[PDB]
Amino acid sequence: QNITEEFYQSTCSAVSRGYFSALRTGWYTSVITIELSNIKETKCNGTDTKVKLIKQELDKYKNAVTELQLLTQFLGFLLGVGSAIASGIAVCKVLHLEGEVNKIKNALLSTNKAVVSLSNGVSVLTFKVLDLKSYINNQLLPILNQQSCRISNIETVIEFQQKNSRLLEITREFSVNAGVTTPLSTYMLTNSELLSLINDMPITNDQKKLMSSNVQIVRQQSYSIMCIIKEEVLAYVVQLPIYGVIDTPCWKLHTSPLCTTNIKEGSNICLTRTDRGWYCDNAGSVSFFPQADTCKVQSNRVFCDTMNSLTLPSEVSLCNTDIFNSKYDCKIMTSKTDISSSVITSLGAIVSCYGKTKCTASNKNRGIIKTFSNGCDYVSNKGVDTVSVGNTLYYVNKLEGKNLYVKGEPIINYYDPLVFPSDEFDASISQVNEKINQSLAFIRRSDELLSA
Amino acid sequence: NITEEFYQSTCSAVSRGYFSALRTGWYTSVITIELSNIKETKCNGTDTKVKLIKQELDKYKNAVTELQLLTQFLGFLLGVGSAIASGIAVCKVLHLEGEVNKIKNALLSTNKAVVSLSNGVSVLTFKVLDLKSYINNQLLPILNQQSCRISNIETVIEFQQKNSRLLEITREFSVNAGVTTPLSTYMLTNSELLSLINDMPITNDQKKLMSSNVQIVRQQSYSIMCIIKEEVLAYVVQLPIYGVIDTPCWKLHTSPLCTTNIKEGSNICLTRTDRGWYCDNAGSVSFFPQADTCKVQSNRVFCDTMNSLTLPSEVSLCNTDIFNSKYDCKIMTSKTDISSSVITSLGAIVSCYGKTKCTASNKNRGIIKTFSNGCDYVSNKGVDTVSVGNTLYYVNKLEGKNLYVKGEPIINYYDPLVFPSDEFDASISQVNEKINQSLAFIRRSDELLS
Amino acid sequence: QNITEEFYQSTCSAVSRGYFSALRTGWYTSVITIELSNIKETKCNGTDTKVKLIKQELDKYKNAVTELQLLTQLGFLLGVGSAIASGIAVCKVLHLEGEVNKIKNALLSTNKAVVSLSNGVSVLTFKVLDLKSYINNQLLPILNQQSCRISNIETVIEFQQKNSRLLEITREFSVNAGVTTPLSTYMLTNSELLSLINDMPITNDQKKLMSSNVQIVRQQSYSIMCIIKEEVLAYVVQLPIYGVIDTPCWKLHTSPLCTTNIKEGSNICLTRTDRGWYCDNAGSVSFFPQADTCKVQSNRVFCDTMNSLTLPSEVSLCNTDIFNSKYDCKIMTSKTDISSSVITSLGAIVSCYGKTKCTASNKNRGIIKTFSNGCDYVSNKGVDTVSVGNTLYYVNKLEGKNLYVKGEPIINYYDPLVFPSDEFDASISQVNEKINQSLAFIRRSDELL
Repeated sequence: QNITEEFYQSTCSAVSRGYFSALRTGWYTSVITIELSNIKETKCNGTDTKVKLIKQELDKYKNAVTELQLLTQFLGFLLGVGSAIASGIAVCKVLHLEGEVNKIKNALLSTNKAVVSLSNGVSVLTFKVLDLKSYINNQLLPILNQQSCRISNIETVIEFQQKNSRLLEITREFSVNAGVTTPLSTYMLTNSELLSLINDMPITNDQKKLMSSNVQIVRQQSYSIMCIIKEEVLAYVVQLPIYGVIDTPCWKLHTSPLCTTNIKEGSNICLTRTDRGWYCDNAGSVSFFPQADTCKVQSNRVFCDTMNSLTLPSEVSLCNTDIFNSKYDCKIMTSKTDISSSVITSLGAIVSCYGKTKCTASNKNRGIIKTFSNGCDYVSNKGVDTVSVGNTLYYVNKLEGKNLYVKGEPIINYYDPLVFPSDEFDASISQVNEKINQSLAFIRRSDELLSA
Repeated sequence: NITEEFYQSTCSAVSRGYFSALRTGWYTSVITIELSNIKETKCNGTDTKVKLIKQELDKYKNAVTELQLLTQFLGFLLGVGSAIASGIAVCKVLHLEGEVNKIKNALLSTNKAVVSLSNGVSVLTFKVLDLKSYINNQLLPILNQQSCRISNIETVIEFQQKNSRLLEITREFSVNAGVTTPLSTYMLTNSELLSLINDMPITNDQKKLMSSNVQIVRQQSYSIMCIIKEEVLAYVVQLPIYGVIDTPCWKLHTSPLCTTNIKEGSNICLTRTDRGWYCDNAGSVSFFPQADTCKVQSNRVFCDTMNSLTLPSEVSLCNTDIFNSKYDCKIMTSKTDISSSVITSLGAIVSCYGKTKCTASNKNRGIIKTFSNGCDYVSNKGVDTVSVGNTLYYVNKLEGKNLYVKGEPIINYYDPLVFPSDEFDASISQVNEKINQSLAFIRRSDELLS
Repeated sequence: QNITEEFYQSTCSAVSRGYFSALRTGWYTSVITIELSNIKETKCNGTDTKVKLIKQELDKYKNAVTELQLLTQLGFLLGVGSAIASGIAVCKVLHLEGEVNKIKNALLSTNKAVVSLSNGVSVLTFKVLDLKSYINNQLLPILNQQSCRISNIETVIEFQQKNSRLLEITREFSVNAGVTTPLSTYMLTNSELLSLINDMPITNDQKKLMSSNVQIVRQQSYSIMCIIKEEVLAYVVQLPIYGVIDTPCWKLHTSPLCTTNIKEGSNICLTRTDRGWYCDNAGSVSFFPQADTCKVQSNRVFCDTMNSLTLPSEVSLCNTDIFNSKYDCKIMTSKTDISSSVITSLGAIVSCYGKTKCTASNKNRGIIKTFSNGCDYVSNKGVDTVSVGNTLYYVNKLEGKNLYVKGEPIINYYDPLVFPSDEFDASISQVNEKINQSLAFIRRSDELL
């Protein structure tokens, strides 16, 4: 669908509107199990190319079992810290409780899908993915038993190593990630299992369809937690996201440093909005995600994690149209560092050009089409493919969409130098103002002293 | 058995009772694979079997050449290190003339040897795969007999299985610039690691700890590719050495502490910047600021001293007395009245300000606590979930004793309009003197009035 | 490989000179294709041991194919980029109706072709694996003739290897949301990469660099999966282009500098904030503040210009004259009197303060020098290890020329009580005006009494 971007020359910022939300508000926990069989010994005394292949494969299996038993014994800093897998670990604590795994085992004996009531009070979906027990006991061992371990068919060796392959890779991922893997691999959960788990979760059909349409993102926001291998069953807990907020209006704010352009080399003053990031409407409030890469965009849907969010009033949006509005204190940073740089937006690029820096926008068939004068400016991605700032060449996003240039006098011109508080990092419109008011009284007080 | 303490005065939490396992040094070991380089594949007869062994042979012949090509808050004060300077030094010695022969000849009869390098250093060496003796005496003879027509498909399957470990090791190096971390199981199997652990020059206390938590050891290890020369492939495994064990370790969590005034803009905030891990070590405290630099297993904290500063034991007074005259407690200031929550080991700190809705809930009963404006704390026993605005936080489910220590929030001791509200790495005494310097200009400017 | 390091005691900073540049200035995009054949359904019955392996192998192929159709729908002052804006632009062209057909028709006769896309870009296209003609004319006839009884095991093993690369590429794309980095060997083999290196519009000197350090190339590349339609699978590979090579490049290490006075809590600190890599580029200096954004091989520094700022050449004066009147050297101020050490390319910087024990030791001799309070530096020649408090730092063992440049510590030139001690990204000139404004208020107030 159409995406609309607005550029504000007054504040040297850009807002990309039209995106839709898909916020991860919670976690759903599922128990994934594989059935194992304890092999005491292979009494295979006859050795040949086939026996050594099946035996070494068996050694890899018994070694994987042993390995797991050992395993089982701007802004952004203002966000709140969480425990990503605190939910899954809680399930581990119950599965570690006496006789709890057996309850799961009895439910998964006849079918591969069951809801089990855990001892605490929680009903959880349980899933038997691989049945290695019944394979090793009644498909492999009889062939071995019948011909006294001289296996006539090479096919058994090829197939057996394939059935064991999934187990060895699951072990590797857990063994290299300290029992916690992310994203959820295809070895962790096959697509057929994942889609079926999506289909069986207690959520709306709108949510089921969303997760099934973007199974790739679901995988990336999930965890796999190794849990327990006891009583002929190994089980790990998969922790899937649940998206409670879908299809709410959402927009992205891009900002770039705004500096004065004076003839004197070192006497310039800068101002930068620090409220950059994604903003989604939610239940009368606004979820603000300061960290840039906390969200992944697919078409028009933004898949985000609320864990990296702040909850702000709806009045936050006024900072885009009126940064000095009297209802929300817009967050800004100050500097005297007039360094040229560029900000690539969704439908264009912001260019803050200062000093003698070379700033250029180019078309692939046309070359340079615009040379930026000093100040903060903006260009649409329509006729433009490339942007050049200094020695850094930026490629622009090539997404068709509506652009809007909002004229205005740069806010940095509204402050008188020499009285500018030039070392504020997480300040605001009013916060800088009062520090100015404190500096102007200190100047009156020093001049009132020169008077005598 | 971990005890947590919450200080309402400073809106912080301290979890006491953890034990240490600090990586104080590095041990370097040389892991080798003996290879034989195939001169040429002259298979002239074409068949589905010949094409299978030839491509399998080519993949091996490619890995050797491929690897051979490869062979030619706070925190800002933390000193910078060189993680693999130890491994790089060991690599550099193996490159010396006639040095590989010393390595090769020692591992010719056994798979474990201590080799004295020309400089002076004895290193543990390990021959894991002997592909040379496989290729020369079992595979190459089979191939030559019928001009590459293998009657038993088992041979190609055995070769591809025998060849698998080499190719997988190559692939990790091929995507990670010759330096892998954590240490994969293809680099060093669990069986080899415990055996290499058992042979390291450490206490039995150190061996048992590492052997019981080989998973964490893997995450703090490096694999450094070095050389393929004279039909021998070798890479250096750099394992951590835990010189400091079982000393006390505690965690300090911090969250912004602001006033809760009815007036929209007149609130002031204060936050302790000393968040992180604290372990006693040699009479001092080892401080690790960033959360993800340490990994916890049960009651032990595995950390790397390279990401630490060394602080006096008096740092602990900031938890019990932020105004103590023996250590200058580190603080940041703001006027940013933002609500947020920090999940502790045994609970959650909740900073609730403005019109934000802050709630603590249980899974079986729903909402159980409604937070009033200010910084407060709830234990994880009867509480399962914590919600701050649009953010749903799950709490840790670890049983343990908690302690709510009443005290007046420190932010109330300050009068606004005179509060310096832009300090990032300042301290109680730094803020005090900055007010004292502003009040001296306040006293003296009115005193000069006549 | 001759590297010279200079340590400046006045400013507690170190410059490692002699390194050369290799800046990623542009992007090259190539489209790699695999020809597929979609089976309506394998209508073979799944029971016997021979059928179950080939039939299951066929299902793993058909599921990976189906999966792809589902999927196919300092430092803070830096500027933000779009890393794959170039690659996404190319992929977007392939989604237009009937656009893929131009690709297919060109790669019918050769495995390498330059195709005219309908929109605007000419891209190299590459058919690596041909699964179509194998499935259509070698496997399925063998399978169909004997009613899924594959009597000869050799055919199925060849298939699973021929099928392997697709599943591995599919598996990687399935874990990285269609965008992978670094570029794996399943994405692009060395044989393919070196041949693709040879066709890029660069000089032979640039070509030779990329082929000699193919490992770094992989780490600065992306693979973008985007389309599987009309019996063709294609993804865009985005390789770096190093337009600026062999320019002088140097690394600046800095460590906090505090006074060493007897009073425990009364101390003042100062730190140069302009740490990072500096390479000459187009008469200016390309500055990389982030340390791990560059990878070092011998004397070549592979960096990405996208995370860099462009600075005037006068930046180098901050190493030689921190008070120079031509460039405003960046510094931070504090009262956080904490001891620490900085490992350089050819040695170690040690900021030793308070009652901390600071020591540099040799492996064969033990402790050789005990550091007094202040910021100091020792060469990697006679020194093997350095210890500060409970933190053990290993020094790099690279031979190279070192230079201890004596000078009075800059922190001593300032009188406390007028020192602005909470500046995070301030400068020489910024501190001076704040001192003069506070000292003029002290001059005029005391001159009145």
